[PDB]
Amino acid sequence: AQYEDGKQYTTLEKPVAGAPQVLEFFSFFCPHCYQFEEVLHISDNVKKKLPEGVKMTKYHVNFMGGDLGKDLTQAWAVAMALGVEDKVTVPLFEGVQKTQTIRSASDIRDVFINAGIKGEEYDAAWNSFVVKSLVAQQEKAAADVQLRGVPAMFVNGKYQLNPQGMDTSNMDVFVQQYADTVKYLSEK
Repeated sequence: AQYEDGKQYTTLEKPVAGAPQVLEFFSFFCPHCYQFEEVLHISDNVKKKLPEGVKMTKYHVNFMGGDLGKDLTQAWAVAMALGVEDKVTVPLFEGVQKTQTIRSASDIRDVFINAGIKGEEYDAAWNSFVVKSLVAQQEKAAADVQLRGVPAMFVNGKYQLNPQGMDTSNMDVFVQQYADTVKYLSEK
């Protein structure tokens, strides 16, 4: 066929029940994740092609960057709780990978302050049980699918995107193939 298990996607031999429809995993330490977000704009182009009624979820992972990696998962939980993903994603990637000015939890915090979230509000969120369970969710979703690498995308808790099986000569064409595959899997 045109879409083949083992070529643009793989099937999970152990499917995850009740999983989010479209589930993306990343790390602010992850070089391809930086590309996916800032250069390719994957999450965005996927969204623009998903059918109506399909929600998109994106989670941070702990297994890169040791202690700071975990802080970043907690900070991403804060971002999700406050609804400010679209304001901190770029400065966090650049702070970790471009300028390398993020070296501690306090530097992560500075990014939110500079994006205009109030200190009082950030610290309250950071320390909240709602953020605690949002961290738990991120961890559980990664745990449910054996996650050892990022970027990664899962559809319907049963299919996993396989970008290695796609032409990268042209970045625009790569992205559309990626997005179209997600749509196909979505409709499966």
